[PDB]
Amino acid sequence: MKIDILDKGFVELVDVMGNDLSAVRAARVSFDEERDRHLIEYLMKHGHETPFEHIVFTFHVKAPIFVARQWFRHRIASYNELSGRYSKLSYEFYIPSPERLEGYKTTIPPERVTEKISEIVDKAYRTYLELIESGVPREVARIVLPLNLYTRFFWTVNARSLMNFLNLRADSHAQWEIQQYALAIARIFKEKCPWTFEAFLKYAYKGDILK
Amino acid sequence: MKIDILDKGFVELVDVMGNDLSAVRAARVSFDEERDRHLIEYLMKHGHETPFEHIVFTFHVKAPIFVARQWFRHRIASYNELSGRYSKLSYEFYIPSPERLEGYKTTIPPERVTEKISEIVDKAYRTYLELIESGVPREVARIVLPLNLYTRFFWTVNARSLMNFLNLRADSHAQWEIQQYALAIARIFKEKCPWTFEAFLKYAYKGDILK
Amino acid sequence: MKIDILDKGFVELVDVMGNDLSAVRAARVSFDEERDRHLIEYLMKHGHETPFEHIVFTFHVKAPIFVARQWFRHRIASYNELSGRYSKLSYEFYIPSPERLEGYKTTIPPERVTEKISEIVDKAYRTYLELIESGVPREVARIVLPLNLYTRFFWTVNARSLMNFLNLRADSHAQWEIQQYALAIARIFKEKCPWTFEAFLKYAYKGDILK
Amino acid sequence: MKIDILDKGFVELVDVMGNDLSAVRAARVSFDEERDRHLIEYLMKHGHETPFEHIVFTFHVKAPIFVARQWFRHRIASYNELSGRYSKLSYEFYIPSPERLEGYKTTIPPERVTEKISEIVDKAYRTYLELIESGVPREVARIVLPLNLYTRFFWTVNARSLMNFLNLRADSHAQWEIQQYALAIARIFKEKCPWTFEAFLKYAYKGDILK
Ligand SMILES: Cc1cc2nc3c(=O)[nH]c(=O)nc-3n(C[C@H](O)[C@H](O)[C@H](O)COP(=O)(O)OP(=O)(O)OC[C@H]3O[C@@H](n4cnc5c(N)ncnc54)[C@H](O)[C@@H]3O)c2cc1C
Ligand SMILES: Cc1cc2nc3c(=O)[nH]c(=O)nc-3n(C[C@H](O)[C@H](O)[C@H](O)COP(=O)(O)OP(=O)(O)OC[C@H]3O[C@@H](n4cnc5c(N)ncnc54)[C@H](O)[C@@H]3O)c2cc1C
Ligand SMILES: Cc1cc2nc3c(=O)[nH]c(=O)nc-3n(C[C@H](O)[C@H](O)[C@H](O)COP(=O)(O)OP(=O)(O)OC[C@H]3O[C@@H](n4cnc5c(N)ncnc54)[C@H](O)[C@@H]3O)c2cc1C
Ligand SMILES: Cc1cc2nc3c(=O)[nH]c(=O)nc-3n(C[C@H](O)[C@H](O)[C@H](O)COP(=O)(O)OP(=O)(O)OC[C@H]3O[C@@H](n4cnc5c(N)ncnc54)[C@H](O)[C@@H]3O)c2cc1C
Ligand SMILES: O=c1ccn([C@H]2C[C@H](O)[C@@H](COP(=O)(O)O)O2)c(=O)[nH]1
Ligand SMILES: O=c1ccn([C@H]2C[C@H](O)[C@@H](COP(=O)(O)O)O2)c(=O)[nH]1
Ligand SMILES: O=c1ccn([C@H]2C[C@H](O)[C@@H](COP(=O)(O)O)O2)c(=O)[nH]1
Ligand SMILES: O=c1ccn([C@H]2C[C@H](O)[C@@H](COP(=O)(O)O)O2)c(=O)[nH]1
Ligand SMILES: [Cl-]
Ligand SMILES: [Cl-]
Ligand SMILES: [Cl-]
Ligand SMILES: [Cl-]
Repeated sequence: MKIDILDKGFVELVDVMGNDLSAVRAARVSFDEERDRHLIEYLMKHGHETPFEHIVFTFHVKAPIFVARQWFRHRIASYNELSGRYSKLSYEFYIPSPERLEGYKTTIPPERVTEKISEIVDKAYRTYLELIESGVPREVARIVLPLNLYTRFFWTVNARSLMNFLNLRADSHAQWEIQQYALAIARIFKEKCPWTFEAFLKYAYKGDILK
Repeated sequence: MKIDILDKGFVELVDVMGNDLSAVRAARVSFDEERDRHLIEYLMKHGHETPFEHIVFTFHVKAPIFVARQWFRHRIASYNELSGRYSKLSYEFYIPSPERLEGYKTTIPPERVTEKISEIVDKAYRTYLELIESGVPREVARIVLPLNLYTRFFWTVNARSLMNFLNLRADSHAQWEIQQYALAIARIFKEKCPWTFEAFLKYAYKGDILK
Repeated sequence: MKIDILDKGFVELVDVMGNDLSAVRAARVSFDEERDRHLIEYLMKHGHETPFEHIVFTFHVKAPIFVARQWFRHRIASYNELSGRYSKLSYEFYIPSPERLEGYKTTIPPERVTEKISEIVDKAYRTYLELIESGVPREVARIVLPLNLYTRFFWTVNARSLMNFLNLRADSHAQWEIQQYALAIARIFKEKCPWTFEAFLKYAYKGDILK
Repeated sequence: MKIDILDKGFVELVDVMGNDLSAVRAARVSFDEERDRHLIEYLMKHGHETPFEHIVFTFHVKAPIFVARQWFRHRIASYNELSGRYSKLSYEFYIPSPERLEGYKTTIPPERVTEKISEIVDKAYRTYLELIESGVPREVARIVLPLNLYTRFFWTVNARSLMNFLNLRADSHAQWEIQQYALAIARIFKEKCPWTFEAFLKYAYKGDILK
């Protein structure tokens, strides 16, 4: 499962351990489907969340740095990210669509906002490359690059921590850009753990986007 | 893979996510085997441990309470255990073999130590059952049961946290009983992640039992 | 602040870092009291919990093993506990009061339950000491001791993790014995962080005992 | 204690809980100085690290985003940071000194590298302000700002996690800029916990800068 996000981003599921029944078993310490689903709903409605820690996902995510900065605040998870110390960074930036400013009256046209953002990221990358090609170490040269630069990372997260992520990021209070990533994560979670996901939405989910 | 431990215990692998290449990919943020193995050795010799967090195991363990008490100190992991509040606990106790006291001069024969331990656990269980059958709540009745009572749990742990567990518990300083569990865990880890395990032993393992 | 719990237990505050204003500052990234209290209520009502991580407590707790087993499931915290490998364990056991069985019809008198529990713990300790004095290693001898043995530990926990503890343990679903410890912890928390505590009760606390 | 770092940064100690004796007590589960220091050295030389979790610091740090990105990878800690969604961000950027490129042959003079970096950050901030003043939401406008923008955060971290931070960041392999922050953190740690710090350097510290 891979899902395009923003202009150049994505979320892809790399691997998964377990399923709805992993939670039921772990909860039972196990050596019918009606009862297994009822147990899942029971755990979720009563706040017994530890059984869902036995379901684990790994994702590969391509996202702008400002999104990754928010995402990496989720400590109960594992990350490995592309390094600007160790590699030349690619010319790939998130440029908002003109629809991104719908709702806001602006004293310059939304298409001109879009062009101003493109212009400055182009000048910044041009400076970065000039510095690199003059022998400035990569780890110093990259400091001129803007926060809308794309980066990539692997994320390994269990279903309990993923539910926390969805409560906080699949929600109107989160920045729109990370909401879009959260909606993709939710779609994948629903596909792999349908009983857990539906019970989550019904009983435990705290946000206001997923339905 | 299931391995008998002590007189009545076991360790069984329930599920696993990933393999040696999960660490190599996560480390590379990947979209030959000589080079993949060399990278693993490189990460291990230099202390780059986060890539190993993307390999995850779930075990089902049957162990005495005093062993479980030590094991559950490992916080960077997930546990679900049989409850003495919620179920009648089974008459199953760890009785040391007479060889357990080899090295120690004792003023009573090692076989008589073994019998004294059996005798007291029998009296304790008899009291527990008397209390249960008189209508004492299970959660109170069980408090008379000794620390050598067997319990069971599911344990979900990533390879980095598992390496920490092995450093501390597959080692002469750990209590012999948990060492035996750690040796089983190591065998399973070696089988599922041979490059990681061998690199761990060569470069990072801090204990004094595994070879 | 020290508070007696059960027959022989206690909870004592050893140290604390910070206060209500630590959360306000951390939240503001700070270089009036009406507004500082309003901010605390705001964070709590909206689920902004990370600012409360900057308030930290250390407690010294004396509790029976079966209570400690439940308590030590709280992973987002730090523990150091008395060792039965490293010391001779003291003859101190939790003996329920006869009022502990109020609500339950029992086919033996509650005072006789109390005596049966005393009798078995006395026999168990007598066996433990016999084994110790015959040269059995402490770490083996102790396995005959029951779960109502008292132990002692230091617990270092931040206010966010403490609120989670109180949601789960200051609640009717938790075992009565640990509820009594949780009520003491809550009293200390209220004393040291009154604005945070009152805002917690009003907006975020999930249990059904604290008022 | 406050220490200037880089051109415009700082590290300041806001609060601390405990001292060397907190570790000794927690380790002993306590109800002379020669022996207390010997215990600290003992714990450190043998890898008994949990007692140091009972010493906790809070710092206020002003650092460029690229430094903060590395720092916030340390998950076993607590953070609260200034938000570009919620505030107008200040015109403050890290401009490397010309000495930062000592060792590297560059095909443009180090002073001209310094000017090129200043020039691009000035153009970027000018764009950011133009967008803000045209009614673009702050959370979108800020995406044009470079990684050398200064940010500020509160960091609450225990001494065990701080030792891990120092092993990794007070070391030649870490980026020079974060090394400078780590050296300041080490100075503060040494001042507040001299026995722990000296024992750390002697027995456990894995880096190659602190002496
Ligand atoms: C709309 C929005 C606005 C935000 N604005 C800001 C801001 O202005 N500044 C800012 O710095 N941050 C901000 N954040 C980030 C926020 O403070 C958290 O870092 C982020 O939401 C991750 O949440 P978490 O701690 O629950 O997740 P994780 O770190 O994954 O933790 C998961 C759970 O584990 C527990 N936990 C983990 N570590 C600890 C610990 N050390 N102590 C106690 N419990 C722990 C908690 O129960 C937590 O819910 C914002 C987040 C959102 C959604
Ligand atoms: C031989 C032996 C004797 C022992 N004797 C005693 C004893 O007498 N009393 C006693 O109480 N305990 C004792 N322990 C338990 C020991 O104190 C640890 O709780 C246990 O070894 C788990 O280790 P850990 O913290 O590394 O593992 P985990 O808790 O899984 O943590 C893994 C890693 O995460 C980090 N970590 C996790 N949480 C935190 C945190 N809050 N702060 C900082 N870093 C964190 C550390 O880097 C740690 O190594 C003993 C252990 C051994 C092996
Ligand atoms: C009434 C009651 C009955 C119980 N019955 C049982 C039982 O029968 N069997 C049993 O095994 N346990 C039982 N428990 C224990 C329970 O499963 C938890 O271990 C305990 O409540 C601690 O909760 P916690 O994980 O929220 O706390 P902590 O471990 O302190 O974690 C705090 C927060 O950090 C987050 N967190 C920490 N680590 C992880 C992680 N690895 N992944 C995801 N999120 C994490 C979560 O947001 C969590 O709320 C019972 C608890 C209660 C209160
Ligand atoms: C020179 C250098 C280069 C780096 N290059 C890269 C890079 O190119 N890409 C990149 O993504 N990162 C990079 N890092 C970051 C690195 O991968 C770590 O995220 C960072 O060093 C924090 O280390 P930590 O996990 O030990 O600390 P913390 O996250 O604070 O954890 C402390 C300890 O707790 C334990 N721990 C905490 N959480 C878990 C968990 N979920 N599972 C198992 N154990 C856990 C471990 O014992 C750990 O040592 C680099 C770091 C350094 C110093
Ligand atoms: O919605 C938000 C706002 C802030 N932050 C965290 C991420 C950064 O560490 C810091 C500042 O982020 P921005 O507000 O600048 O995105 O707070 C989030 O995680 N989510
Ligand atoms: O080798 C040991 C010794 C102690 N402990 C922890 C477990 C308990 O929380 C406490 C006391 O354990 P015993 O020494 O009684 O086993 O310290 C361990 O984890 N391993
Ligand atoms: O109310 C409970 C019930 C269980 N447990 C955890 C503690 C043990 O690890 C295991 C079994 O505990 P008992 O139900 O036997 O107390 O589950 C709790 O933390 N709280
Ligand atoms: O020395 C380093 C290199 C990388 N990273 C982490 C931080 C980011 O999440 C990611 C990329 O950082 P840079 O290499 O671009 O600084 O890896 C570090 O923590 N320290
Ligand atoms: Cl490119
Ligand atoms: Cl049986
Ligand atoms: Cl005594
Ligand atoms: Cl300004």
